[PDB]
Amino acid sequence: SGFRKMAFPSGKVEGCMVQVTCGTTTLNGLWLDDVVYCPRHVICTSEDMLNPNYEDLLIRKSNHNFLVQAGLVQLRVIGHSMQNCVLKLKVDTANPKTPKYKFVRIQPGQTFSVLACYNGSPSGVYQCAMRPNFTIKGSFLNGSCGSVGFNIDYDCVSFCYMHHMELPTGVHAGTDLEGNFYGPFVDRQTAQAAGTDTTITVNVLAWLYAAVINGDRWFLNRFTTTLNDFNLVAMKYNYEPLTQDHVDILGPLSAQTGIAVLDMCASLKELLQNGMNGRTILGSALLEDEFTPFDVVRQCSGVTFQ
Amino acid sequence: SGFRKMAFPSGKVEGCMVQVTCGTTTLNGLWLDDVVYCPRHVICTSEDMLNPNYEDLLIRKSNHNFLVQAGLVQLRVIGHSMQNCVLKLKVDTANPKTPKYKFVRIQPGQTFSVLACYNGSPSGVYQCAMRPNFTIKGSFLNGSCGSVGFNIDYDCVSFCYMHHMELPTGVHAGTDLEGNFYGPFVDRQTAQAAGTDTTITVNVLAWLYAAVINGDRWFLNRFTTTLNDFNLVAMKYNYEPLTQDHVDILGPLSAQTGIAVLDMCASLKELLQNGMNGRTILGSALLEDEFTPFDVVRQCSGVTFQ
Ligand SMILES: CC(C)(C)C(=O)[C@H](Oc1ccc(Cl)cc1)n1ccnc1
Ligand SMILES: CC(C)(C)C(=O)[C@H](Oc1ccc(Cl)cc1)n1ccnc1
Repeated sequence: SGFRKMAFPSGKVEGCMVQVTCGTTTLNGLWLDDVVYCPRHVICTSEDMLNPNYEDLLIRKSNHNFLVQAGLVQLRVIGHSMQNCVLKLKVDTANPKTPKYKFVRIQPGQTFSVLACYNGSPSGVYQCAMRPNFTIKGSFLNGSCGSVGFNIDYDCVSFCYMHHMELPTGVHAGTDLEGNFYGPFVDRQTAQAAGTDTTITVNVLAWLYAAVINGDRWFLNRFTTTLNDFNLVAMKYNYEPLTQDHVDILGPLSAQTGIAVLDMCASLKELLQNGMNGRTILGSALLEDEFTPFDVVRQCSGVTFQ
Repeated sequence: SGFRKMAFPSGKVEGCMVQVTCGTTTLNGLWLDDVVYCPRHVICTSEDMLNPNYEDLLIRKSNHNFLVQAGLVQLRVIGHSMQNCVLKLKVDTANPKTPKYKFVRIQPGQTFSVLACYNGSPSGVYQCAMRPNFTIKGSFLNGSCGSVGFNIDYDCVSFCYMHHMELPTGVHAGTDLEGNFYGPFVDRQTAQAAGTDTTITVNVLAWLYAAVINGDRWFLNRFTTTLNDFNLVAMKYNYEPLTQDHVDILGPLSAQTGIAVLDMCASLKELLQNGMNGRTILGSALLEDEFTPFDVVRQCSGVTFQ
């Protein structure tokens, strides 16, 4: 019993972290097979970041300008290229610790673990979600760029995020491993602001199921609702509209607990309209939205990984 | 910027997890050098757990009754002994992945990371604290016993917890790596209940400093207090008494922010008496107490680990 914000074990990703230095800038890279992936802004000065022309800046860089270090051992760079907002640095040695892996582009609402690193060295691991506004709420200091987010299924690491930017409001933006930003963000220091931080309704419902499984049931009520009635309340509270697809995804948790999805929606509706009245659910005083249905099933059943 | 509940990278501990089976019971063990540590209740049936005589049950077990498996490879058990509530299974092969390590017995209020495992395989990592009542609030299912808690300083893993028991109220009890339970708990299925779950005041204050560092400052007020006046309020709210030692430990965070410790105490006092008024601090609607002062400094400065 018990339900915690849980990250994937980080060891398979730790073995892939390197330090990348270009001129005066040091950040992290991800070493998989014979390629190191890192943010293209490694080539910028702080001055450059206001209005960088990456293609032009890159002309002045050769393979030997990209210093790649794995622990205390230097890697030899034999080629480099820009793909969208990442650089791919070809090295002469395949990472002997390369796990089975895939590159995935996730949808808003999906969760993942972040291995925060500095100077190629892991500092901590924590769980995030891709927000509906395409930011993430991370913990990233200067030097953390190039840290990655990932999910694991058994023995395969699916990398879904590389960290690039902090907005002036303290939230975070980044790319998939093909170098395409999530949402509308760019690797320039400009006036870009995040849109509404909508609550991920299907995840809140999953977490309410987790609460019931783990003994917290005070919020269950005598009511039901419909998708359309619930969504009229979801809209008022800046919740994502709940779809039939979301209902179907909650099916297994509905079956395990015997609580119909629309009944749980009615419990959530009452929580939104009435608040918590100073009570808690799974040690939280707000409605948690960074557990997916699959996260809840995984943690409540004990799924492990090679 | 940003502040997250962050666990240590788990790779060094992943390399130490094995599966231990004795008769019909399977749980996790920790393999360091040529010794595997695991809970002594591996030798019990579910029936035995009501009133086990461990010394007597152990008589019926030989080295070959302890099946130890590291991934898909079996380890040879050449000796075994009971030390308090753990078994030490001597194996004929030193773990080649043994990190630098220490065994530490932590104080209530100190935090640590847990690598939850099943069948010797890591499932997730999360952050915990030793509560003032000597429980921890974890996420542990059947088969998770033998999962460990730990801290890392650079390249050395300090193991501080091994999981043994779930109380009927859903909180968790366990031992240090010498096999001594934290608090008054025992490895028997009996009526043992946890005492008051007191809030770790020094950790709440550390987290309020983290909030200020990261931009959340609405709760700063015009007031100050004294230790004795604050503690009269701490007592009413089931907070641990704040000592001069705690004040001294907060010194660095006080210096970084320029907010005197007793001023932050006065802010906390107002939060306790008035509540949050529906506001949040670092994405929380309650006062978080599972970050230590050292955790806050570490995460706010970017300390990494070999
Ligand atoms: C943007 C998205 C995810 C909808 C997309 O178009 C996706 O392409 C990828 C992009 C980045 C990676 Cl890392 C992986 C796939 N896709 C291709 C074919 N069907 C879907
Ligand atoms: C119980 C405690 C922590 C106060 C204690 O007595 C401690 O002993 C240990 C016990 C378990 C481990 Cl894992 C490590 C040390 N100690 C010895 C000498 N001074 C302090």
